[PDB]
Amino acid sequence: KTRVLVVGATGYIGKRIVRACLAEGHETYVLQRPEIGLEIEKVQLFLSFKKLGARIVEGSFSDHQSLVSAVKLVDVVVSAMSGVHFRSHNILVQLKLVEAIKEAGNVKRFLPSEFGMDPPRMGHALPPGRETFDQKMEVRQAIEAAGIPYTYVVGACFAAYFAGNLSQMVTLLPPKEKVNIYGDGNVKVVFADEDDIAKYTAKTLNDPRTLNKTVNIRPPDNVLTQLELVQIWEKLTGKELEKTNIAAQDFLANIEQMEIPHQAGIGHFYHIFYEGCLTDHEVGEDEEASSLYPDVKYKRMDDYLRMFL
Amino acid sequence: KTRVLVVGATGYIGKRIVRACLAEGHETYVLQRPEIGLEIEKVQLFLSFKKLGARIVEGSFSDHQSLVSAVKLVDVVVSAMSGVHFRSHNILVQLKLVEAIKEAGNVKRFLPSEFGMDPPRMGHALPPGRETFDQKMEVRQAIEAAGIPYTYVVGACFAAYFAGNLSQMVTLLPPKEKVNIYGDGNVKVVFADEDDIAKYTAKTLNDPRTLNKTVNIRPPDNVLTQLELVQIWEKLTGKELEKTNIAAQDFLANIEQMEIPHQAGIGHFYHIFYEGCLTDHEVGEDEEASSLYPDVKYKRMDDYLRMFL
Ligand SMILES: NC(=O)C1=CN([C@@H]2O[C@H](COP(=O)(O)OP(=O)(O)OC[C@H]3O[C@@H](n4cnc5c(N)ncnc54)[C@H](OP(=O)(O)O)[C@@H]3O)[C@@H](O)[C@H]2O)C=CC1
Ligand SMILES: NC(=O)C1=CN([C@@H]2O[C@H](COP(=O)(O)OP(=O)(O)OC[C@H]3O[C@@H](n4cnc5c(N)ncnc54)[C@H](OP(=O)(O)O)[C@@H]3O)[C@@H](O)[C@H]2O)C=CC1
Ligand SMILES: COc1cc(C[C@@H](CO)[C@H](CO)Cc2ccc(O)c(OC)c2)ccc1O
Ligand SMILES: COc1cc(C[C@@H](CO)[C@H](CO)Cc2ccc(O)c(OC)c2)ccc1O
Repeated sequence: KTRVLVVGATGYIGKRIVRACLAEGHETYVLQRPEIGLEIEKVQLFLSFKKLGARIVEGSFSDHQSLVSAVKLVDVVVSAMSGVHFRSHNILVQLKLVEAIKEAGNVKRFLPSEFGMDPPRMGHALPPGRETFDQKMEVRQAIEAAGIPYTYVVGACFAAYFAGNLSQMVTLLPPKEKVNIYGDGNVKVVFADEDDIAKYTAKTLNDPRTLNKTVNIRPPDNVLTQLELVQIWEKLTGKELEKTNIAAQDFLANIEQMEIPHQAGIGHFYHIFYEGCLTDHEVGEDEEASSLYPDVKYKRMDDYLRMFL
Repeated sequence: KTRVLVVGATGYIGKRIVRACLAEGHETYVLQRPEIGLEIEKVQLFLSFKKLGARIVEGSFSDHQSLVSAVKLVDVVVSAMSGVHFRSHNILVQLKLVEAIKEAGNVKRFLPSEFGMDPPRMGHALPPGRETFDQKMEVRQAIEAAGIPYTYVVGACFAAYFAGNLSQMVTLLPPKEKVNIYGDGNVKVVFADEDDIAKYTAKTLNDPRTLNKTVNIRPPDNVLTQLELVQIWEKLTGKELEKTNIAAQDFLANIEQMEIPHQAGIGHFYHIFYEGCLTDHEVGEDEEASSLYPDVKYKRMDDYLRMFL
């Protein structure tokens, strides 16, 4: 039975990872930091984790030995550290965790906070959005310099942020009458339900086939253009939306005058929806999660959109 | 089937009330405001309410006619509007809801955001903590000046904020070694698990016995002094905490130099734990929730504190 520590256990994807590790059968440990003692929602999330069988490990990123003590308890460490300018962007805090893992010596595998665009492919990304990928690469460099075995989980847009809203970044809900189509809307994007991402993560973290590999989440039925996604919604509702196409030059106009977190998100969106960075390269079945774990009946985007009806 | 609209449905007590209403069998509507369309945890709470059978109603407090249209759908309105300086004290925003209910004309009963100390009894409370009770009284005055039938739910500390921390304000968890005892710690306080508060609310909102009444949540086994609460924890852990008694004047010293939210919390804590405002008066069985609704097997504080072990 694999012992797993989740760092970032109350995060958006982190809490789903915790639940998936428990459902998968791992002996699941969660890092409870003292710094969140007055955040009721985080405190009660940890209580709900206990009720499911998780074990609470106290530790703080400002207490190096507490980190060393925590990772000594487990076989596998999964980090779900924050990495969005709109929420918080603390990817480099994981360097402290890498050091602790190096000192401890017992960790068979480390999964850093990846779960998105594939950082080594983003060398030409727009600033400031490119900071996300630069920092994740710095964490990759530290892992590999330390000889820590790893799995990098990448490649799919979170469904809540990109599918549930028909990729309109101004809201998280489907639009009522009008929709913006980015470019011709014929660039393929990868969408995945975050619960499937979590389940794939829990299955891969002790899979010999993905040791020291990048694992892509590219479920075939969820590789869709934005227009195909919109058309699903039109069919489910029986109502055509009024579409306005946004050319690339207009999408990026006056970016320098927007707030940093919005510039970052605009830049990421551009790489995904105008440059097709999630589909602009092939990946083999031995490095794709839905082929690797075919017992995961992943949620397709029509069933995902059905929850908004 | 009573039709209920919950306003403040993603709130701390509000989400619990939505679930208690659904479990009770009410036809449960929830106000989804457009202003929270970019708050992922709220959006997904609404998705979770839909899955349980709640009906989504769209409206905004800046759109008076949307409020009128929303309350026209239901028999009963429950408001769980925020009311804590540390988390956004917006009690008076409810006046716009009262005005919409007045215009709509069909609402059989309104429960405003009470759920705490009994505001008419707090006329001598310390500033700025008295603002909570002053603003709730203004809402009561507007309800009654509009002729809207009402039920006011009062009288119990939320267990997460006052029991699970042994009433230490700096945290939401029991202390490891030391505990402050406020005064002699022999002043009776009322504690209630918030799921129970939500269940009593769901049961009372269509109870002819509580039309135009104040309903007290005062479960007899949960009327405890702070020392009794601490002794419950000591019995569960097997170990005694080192106790330091804090005299009233030392608790209040230099209150004027604290940030305003902390000043409010100190003042509220003072009335409860030093003046005994939740237990310094008696209430009848026909106005107390545990007698009115004996089938609610309310959680006692030993069972509550066990989830922290
Ligand atoms: N479309 C996609 O593919 C998406 C990809 N992502 C990526 O997923 C990963 C996780 O992102 P997300 O779920 O939104 O993260 P969150 O913003 O939910 O934060 C995750 C956790 O990071 C911890 N955290 C934040 N700051 C600190 C700090 N200074 N010190 C210690 N811990 C801290 C907290 O852990 P704790 O629980 O202990 O409090 C927090 O819960 C990132 O790499 C992100 O880039 C995210 C959104 C979209
Ligand atoms: N020990 C006790 O007895 C306690 C008593 N209370 C009392 O409980 C009641 C609810 O408190 P609590 O659950 O902490 O509230 P929250 O802080 O969780 O907020 C509740 C809801 O208020 C809505 N809200 C906040 N600001 C606005 C605004 N400008 N306009 C419209 N809606 C707004 C939101 O509704 P939405 O869901 O639509 O976004 C929010 O979810 C209060 O009266 C409080 O005093 C609370 C703490 C302890
Ligand atoms: C696919 O890979 C990634 C994707 C992301 C998405 C981030 C980008 O900043 C944010 C949300 O956190 C998306 C977002 C931005 C603005 C919006 O108005 C918006 O509306 C819902 C959604 C981050 C990291 C990744 O590796
Ligand atoms: C019993 O009646 C009420 C009680 C309350 C509790 C409020 C008071 O501000 C807050 C939480 O929201 C309590 C709190 C304050 C500071 C803290 O450090 C703290 O540690 C957990 C807890 C509000 C309204 C009421 O009518």
